[PDB]
Amino acid sequence: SWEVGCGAPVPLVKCDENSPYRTITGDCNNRRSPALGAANRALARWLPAEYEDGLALPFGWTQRKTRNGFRVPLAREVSNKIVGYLDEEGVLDQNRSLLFMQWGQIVDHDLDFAPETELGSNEHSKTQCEEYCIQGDNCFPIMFPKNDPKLKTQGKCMPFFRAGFVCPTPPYQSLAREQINAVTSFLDASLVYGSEPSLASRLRNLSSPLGLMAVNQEAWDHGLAYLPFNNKKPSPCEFINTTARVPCFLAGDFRASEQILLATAHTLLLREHNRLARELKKLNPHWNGEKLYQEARKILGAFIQIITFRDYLPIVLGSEMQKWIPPYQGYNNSVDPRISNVFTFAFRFGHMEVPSTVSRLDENYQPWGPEAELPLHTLFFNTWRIIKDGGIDPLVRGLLAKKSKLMNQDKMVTSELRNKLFQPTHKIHGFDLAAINLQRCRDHGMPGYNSWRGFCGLSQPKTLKGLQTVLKNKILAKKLMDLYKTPDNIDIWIGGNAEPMVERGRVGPLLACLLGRQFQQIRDGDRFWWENPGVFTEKQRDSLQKVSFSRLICDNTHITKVPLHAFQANNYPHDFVDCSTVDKLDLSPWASREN
Ligand code: HEM
Ligand SMILES: *[C@@H]1O[C@H](CO)[C@@H](O)[C@H](O)[C@H]1NC(C)=O
Ligand SMILES: [Ca+2]
Repeated sequence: SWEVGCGAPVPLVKCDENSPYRTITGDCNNRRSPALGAANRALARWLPAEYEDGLALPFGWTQRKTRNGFRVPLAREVSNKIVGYLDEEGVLDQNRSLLFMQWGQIVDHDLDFAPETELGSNEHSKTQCEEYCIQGDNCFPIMFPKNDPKLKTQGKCMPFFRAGFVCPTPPYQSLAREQINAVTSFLDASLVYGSEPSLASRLRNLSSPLGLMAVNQEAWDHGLAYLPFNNKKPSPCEFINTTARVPCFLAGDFRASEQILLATAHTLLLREHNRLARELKKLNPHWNGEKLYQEARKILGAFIQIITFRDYLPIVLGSEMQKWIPPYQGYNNSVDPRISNVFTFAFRFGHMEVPSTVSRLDENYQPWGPEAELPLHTLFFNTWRIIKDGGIDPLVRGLLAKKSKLMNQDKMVTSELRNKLFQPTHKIHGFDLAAINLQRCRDHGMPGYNSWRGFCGLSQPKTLKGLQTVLKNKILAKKLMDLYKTPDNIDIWIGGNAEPMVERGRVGPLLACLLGRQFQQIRDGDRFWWENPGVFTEKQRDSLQKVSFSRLICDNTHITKVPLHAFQANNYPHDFVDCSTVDKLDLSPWASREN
């Protein structure tokens, strides 16, 4: 028994139970427990942290200190030897649109962030990790292995800075290190509205009470809006093209301009807010700034939940779907809504669903222009290709008409992300998201692959032959064995993803367990789950049941041809239909039954 919460950042918790709306921070969702699921708290531990020194040192930190008697392979080496591949041909998912990937990142960003430590934004110390490759205090560089091509063109490591952790932050050493979650655990649309009341207000268009979200004043998208620019210099988005000089956007989530399609989806979501809001005033003139804001917010959340839970989850989890997430029975205030530390790694499967290129398509779903298809790496923190190069519409057409990468055991993560990732305050397009997941796994004190197979009630292979059988691959298992020398040491990110898919899923059984549990927990433990009676009306819930991503495009872009089932592989024109024939969101039940 160590205590009941460790809090020095528990920065004003006065509870109003009496609300028809969520807080911004997530506080006061569980009334019996007010801080459960709020942002700025520790990620839940489903299993105890496993650090090198028991407390907060990652496995791999001290050269001579092993895990279960072996050295841990270098993140980058696992990435070269197992994660890499060259041939992009035949890697596409024939049953998933590119929107299946992108929705995944939307939801992941609504659910969790564990951002790098904040005890250094303008010091030597920062560039000391990029420049000198010195394992330090929160600097934990990713070292290149003997044979690595990057040694020839980049230096000795990739810079990497340990995730933040709760309570102290300037010097710490007493209980087990627990990483923070800076977003709300609830599927709430916090990526559109922010998780802090500070940021939540800054994004609002206060200058008039129409419950509108603050839009971009310097540019437009033919009559349609953009997110406002974040004006913080220096700017990663300005850095990628000094001539076009377009900054990153300002969203309720800071990751929004990471890659162009993320920024597109975010863009659609704000347009829905405002659309929704305006349709409301054209119903209710009585309402003031808040009631319109909050009431569209509330609708934005439910749509997020319905799309994720009705359209998205069933094709991630497949046969395992109703096993982990059975039909809803209502809010269970005994359920734990917090995101587990492990989930923030399990949902990284999405990393293998990302293809090497992104296309703009025109009105006929043909190759927009002479640069239709762009390599993914040029789109990190790329906001200029939207504003100065077409709007979001051809990219959205892409999202429908194009396919996600299918995860593949001999072809795991495209080199766009594996060799050419762009990171802010780093000058080069040369990072490795895989190596970085793996460093991160260890950073976060993740129990290895068998602790999680155990936790999921699954077999624990102890030998190569064991692993071949589970992974159903003789080759991969062997390389995993050579690198790790016990399946107890396999990093959860790589072992869960190496597993073969379940029937009509896109993850293997261990991930479906980790994912399934977590999504069940975010539905059941949520007082404001759209389907929890008391949140909307019999009638309000009947309109909601009509919302489709297809519709969201229709009413928020100048696209007018869309498929029914946005998430599967859809080819023009045999799978498309007009905006016309697509059930819209009938907003009447939100008409004030008051004068
Ligand atoms: C090109 C598209 C994507 C890019 C560029 C990208 C990039 C990144 C980066 C830079 C990080 C932080 C890594 C670290 O420092 O630990 C990250 C983390 C993460 N990624 Fe992605 N990612 C992409 C797509 C996706 C998809 C499709 C999913 C899910 C389906 C996903 C899920 C996650 C999650 C859950 C985290 C951890 C978030 C946290 O809790 O801190 N990503 N990704
Ligand atoms: C908010 O909306 C009003 C009315 O549509 C508009 O005039 C104003 O420019 C908007 N403000 C911002 C900051 O987006
Ligand atoms: Ca959230």
